[PDB]
Amino acid sequence: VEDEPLLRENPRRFVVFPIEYHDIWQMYKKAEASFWTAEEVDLSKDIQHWEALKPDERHFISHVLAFFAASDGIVNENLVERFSQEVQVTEARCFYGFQIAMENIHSEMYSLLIDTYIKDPKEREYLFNAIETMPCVKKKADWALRWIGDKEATYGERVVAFAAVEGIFFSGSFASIFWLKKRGLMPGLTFSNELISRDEGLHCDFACLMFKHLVHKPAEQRVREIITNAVRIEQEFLTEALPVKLIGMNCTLMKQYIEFVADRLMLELGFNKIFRVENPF
Amino acid sequence: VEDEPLLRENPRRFVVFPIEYHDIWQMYKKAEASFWTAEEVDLSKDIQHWEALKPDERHFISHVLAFFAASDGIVNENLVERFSQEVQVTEARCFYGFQIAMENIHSEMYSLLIDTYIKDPKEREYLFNAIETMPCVKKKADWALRWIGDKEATYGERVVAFAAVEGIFFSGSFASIFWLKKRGLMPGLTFSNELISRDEGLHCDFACLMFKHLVHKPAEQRVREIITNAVRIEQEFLTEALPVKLIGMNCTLMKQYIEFVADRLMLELGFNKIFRVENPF
Repeated sequence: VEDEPLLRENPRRFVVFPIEYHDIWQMYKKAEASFWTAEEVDLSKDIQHWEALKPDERHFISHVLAFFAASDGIVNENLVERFSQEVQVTEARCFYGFQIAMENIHSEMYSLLIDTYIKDPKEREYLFNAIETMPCVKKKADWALRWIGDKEATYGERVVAFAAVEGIFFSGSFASIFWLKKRGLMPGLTFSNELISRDEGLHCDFACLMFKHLVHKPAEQRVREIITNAVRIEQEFLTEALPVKLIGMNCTLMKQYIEFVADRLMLELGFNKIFRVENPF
Repeated sequence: VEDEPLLRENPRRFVVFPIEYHDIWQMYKKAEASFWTAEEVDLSKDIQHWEALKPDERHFISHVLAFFAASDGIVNENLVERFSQEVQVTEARCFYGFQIAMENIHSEMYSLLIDTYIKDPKEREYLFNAIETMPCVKKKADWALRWIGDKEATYGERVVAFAAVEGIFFSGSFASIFWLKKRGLMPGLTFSNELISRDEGLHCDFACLMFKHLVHKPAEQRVREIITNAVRIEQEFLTEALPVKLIGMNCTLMKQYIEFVADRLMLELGFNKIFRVENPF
C-alpha cells in the first residue's frame, strides 16, 4: 500500500493546487459540469402516464424502481466508509466528493418517482424496503453490500466490483427505461434516467481510471470473474425475476446487451473483451 | 449510542423517502440551492489589485489564504472519516454529502486565489504547505486535526468542536476580508468570501442542529470550554501572529467580534451567551 501513489500517505492531501493528476482532475470537472437537482425533473405530467400503463408494465417499472431506491445509497455508503477514505489523492477525493453528492440526488429522484406513482402506502413501504422484502433486488444489493464489508479484498478488486455495480447492475434497467422512451412513455422516468446515466457513465469511467492508477491490482482472470458474476446476476434479474417481456422486450437481446456493457468495461479497464457481442439495440 | 436516533443502526438508511426529519431536510435543501463553482468567480481583474496593495496588506491576505488553503480539506477529511460515517440518518448524510462537495469547491477557490496572486513558486509552495511551515496556521490546523483523531471524545463534543472550527476559526479572516470589501479592494477575494461564508453559516447551523438531535451530549461547561478555547486561539491568531492592524483594523474590535460570533454559536446550540458583547462592526 505504501508503493501505491493513490493509497499511500499524502501530506499535501488537504490542498488542491498544484494539481498532480490532470486526468483525474478533468474527470471531476466533467462531473461538476453535469450537476443537476431532482427539482429540475418535471413529474407533473406523469401520474396520468402511470395510469395509462398496462398492469404488467407497471409491475415491471415499480420493481425496477424498488432496486434503484436503495442502490445509490449503497454506493454512497461504500464511498464514504471506504473509497473516499482510502484514496489519499486530492483530485480523486474531489471526484468522490461530487459522486457522493450526486448519488444522493439520484437517491432522492428515485424516491420522488415512487412517491409520484404509488399512492398506496402499503405498496410504497413494500418497494422502499425491497432489499428486505423483494428477493429479486435482495440478491443484487447483498452482492454490493458484501464488497463493502469485505475486509480482505483489495481496493483494486473492490473498485472493479463497484464499477460492475454502477455499470452492469444499472445497464439492464437503463436499457429497459430507454426502451420506454422509444415507445414514448413515462417522460419523467425517461428524463431522469438520461441524467442519471450520464452520471453513471462517469462513475464507471472514473472507477476504471482509479484502476489504471493502481500498481498492484487483481489479475485479468480475477477481473473477468467479478465482471462475469455481475453479468449473470443482472441477466437472471431481467429474464427471470423481472422479465423485460413484461414491457415488450426480447429477453435474449437484453442478455446480450448486458454482456456488451460488460465488454465495454473490460476495455475501459485495459483488458480484452469477454463476450465479443455487438450492442443489440 | 443505541439510544441515539442520529447514531443508532438504521436499515432504511439507504432510501430517502419517507422523510423522517424535515428540519434536517430543509437544511440540506438550503445548501443544495446555494451551489456554486469556483469558475463562477471572475479573477481576471485581480492581479492588478494585488499589485496596488501595500506590502503589509499583501503579507496579511497571503497569510489568511495560507490558512484557508488546507482548512476546508481538514474539515472534509473529518466529514468523510467520521461524521458522514457515524450518522445513520439519511437526511443528515445528504447534508454532509453536499457539505463535502462544497468544501472541496472552497478548497479549489482558495488555491486559485493564491495561484492568481503569487507567481513566485517559492512563496506558493511556502503558503500551500503552511500547516508545515507557518506556525501561525500550524496551531489552528493541529487543533482541528486533533478532534479527528480523538477516539475518546464523543460525537457531541466533536460536532461542537467543528462548529467552532467552521465558525470561530473562519470568523476573524471573514471579517478582515469583509473589511477590504468595505474599502473597495480585491473584488475576487471579497466575492468568493461572500459565497463561502454563506456556506459556512449553513455548516455551522447544521452542526448545532445535529447537536440538538443528540440525546447524551456534553454539559454546558464543557461546551463553553471548547468554544472559549477556539476563541482565544483565533484572537491570538489575528492580534499576534497576524495583526489585523496590517490592513488598518483595530485589534481590540476584532477580538470582540470573535466573542460575538462565539456568543451566536452558544445561542444556536441552545445555551446562554458567554461574553455578552455586541458586534463591533
